Amino acid sequence: KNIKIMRLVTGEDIIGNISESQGLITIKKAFVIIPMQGKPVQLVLSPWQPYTDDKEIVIDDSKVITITSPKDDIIKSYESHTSEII
Amino acid sequence: NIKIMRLVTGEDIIGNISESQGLITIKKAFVIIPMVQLVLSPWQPYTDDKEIVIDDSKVITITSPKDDIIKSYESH
Amino acid sequence: KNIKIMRLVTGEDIIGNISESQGLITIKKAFVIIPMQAPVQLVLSPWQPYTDDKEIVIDDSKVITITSPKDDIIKSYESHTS
Amino acid sequence: KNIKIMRLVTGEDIIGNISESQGLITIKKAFVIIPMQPVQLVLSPWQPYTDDKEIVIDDSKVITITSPKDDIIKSYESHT
Amino acid sequence: KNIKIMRLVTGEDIIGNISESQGLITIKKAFVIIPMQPVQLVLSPWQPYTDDKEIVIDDSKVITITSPKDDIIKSYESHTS
Repeated sequence: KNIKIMRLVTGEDIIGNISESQGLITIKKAFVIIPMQGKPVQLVLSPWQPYTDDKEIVIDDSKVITITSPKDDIIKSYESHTSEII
Repeated sequence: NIKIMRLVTGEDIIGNISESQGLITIKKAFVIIPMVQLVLSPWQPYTDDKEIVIDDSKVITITSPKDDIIKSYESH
Repeated sequence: KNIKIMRLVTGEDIIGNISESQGLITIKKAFVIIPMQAPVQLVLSPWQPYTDDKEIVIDDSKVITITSPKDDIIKSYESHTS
Repeated sequence: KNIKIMRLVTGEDIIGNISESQGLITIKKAFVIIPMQPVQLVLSPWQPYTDDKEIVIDDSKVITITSPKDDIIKSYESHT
Repeated sequence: KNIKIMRLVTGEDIIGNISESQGLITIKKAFVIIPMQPVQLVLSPWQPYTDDKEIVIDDSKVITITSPKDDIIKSYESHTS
């Protein structure tokens, strides 16, 4: 698994299993990181493209501002959001 | 070929798509407004044009819709 | 005289006399289409109010769609530039 | 000296002394035009976080470059 | 130390240690400048969801790169240790 966080050009933060072939990024199990509360901030993962059943999503790398590896806290929740556990 | 395009402007559009050259031609295009009930409304209400062309650089993702979305789109 | 509607990348809808030479669009008598309600009515207002320029040039990369307007919209546009 | 108004791709309207060398625009004395509600325009410094005299933007980040109405040049001139 | 302020294409203003190799900008210790309310500024970490020390952005996503006023560097420096 290559789990990374993409800041999109639309402003959102996406988290998923990423592979970069050609000039395209293929994303599996993609979630948007929605923060919220002036008290502590709880991060919420929700499915990025709720209007589709597609397993893989392709975006051109031009539509991504940064690709970044998540804090351990965030990978654990992502993992428990997508798979079966220890 | 009914697909859902997330535009660079943030919107989600649904329509009959064909990709020739580096352009996408869209027939019968609707914007998906959520509020959950999803509502389809005509994308470009200011025009009678049957086909609309966008450069693919202005689309973030092209994705195939869930069955209930297709049914509603069809019924429109 | 070619009147079309351009959806800009900034979100706005512009209407004007359009000519496409090189990879640039030249626009004459350009108006923004502002809609509103409280029957949804459309209002045309000058696109670039800070200038007297008769022609404005935009790279076509900043336009999402170029589309021919409904008859009602042309009539109002025609009446607005008179 | 060449005072023009640039609509940026971020939405803003900037006014400044513009020179176009290479595919880059260099701006001196740059102000953002903020309107508010007979509409009143206010010029405020574009980049308040810097003392730089010249600022460079790639022309792909500019939607239009346009010459200002006389009333706007006068105010700009008096702002400097 | 090359501390600069980048206005991104998404609207934000970032401050950090910048190096430009290839057509990419590498940023170390990056903070967003949030203003509020006298002009009043807060520096907060730009990418809070990551531990990465370096962040790479294509220069096409940056509108302007600009050197900060002295008081902004001093805060940035005191915010970085």
